Amino acid sequence: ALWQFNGMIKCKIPSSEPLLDFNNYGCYCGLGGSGTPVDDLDRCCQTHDNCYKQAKKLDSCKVLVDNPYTNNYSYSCSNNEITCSSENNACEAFICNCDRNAAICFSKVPYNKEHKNLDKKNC
Ligand SMILES: [Ca+2]
Repeated sequence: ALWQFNGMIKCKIPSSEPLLDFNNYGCYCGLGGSGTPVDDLDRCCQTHDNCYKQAKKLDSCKVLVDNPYTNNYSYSCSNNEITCSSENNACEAFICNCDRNAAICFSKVPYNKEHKNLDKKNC
């Protein structure tokens, strides 16, 4: 869910306030996501969005009637490293990995402030 994802970003980028810094960036970071990503950070978000669509196709998630946005997987942060819990079931594990990969991606790419709060007409 959102509370764990925001926690993961903070684990990798301890200087960030993710809800302020990563929401509404580019074409993908934020509600929706369409068009060509404007930069590598936006591609991180595009991959993440595609990860959630994929999770929705997993038999495990469908039979659990899961929502990736509300998924209650467990994770831990120590020394700025994220671990997804071994106790997670197949679907929760898939969502945790989507979130983990994105948080790492975010931490490895430049941030172009000119792409924050883009007009969607550029997407
Ligand atoms: Ca999105």
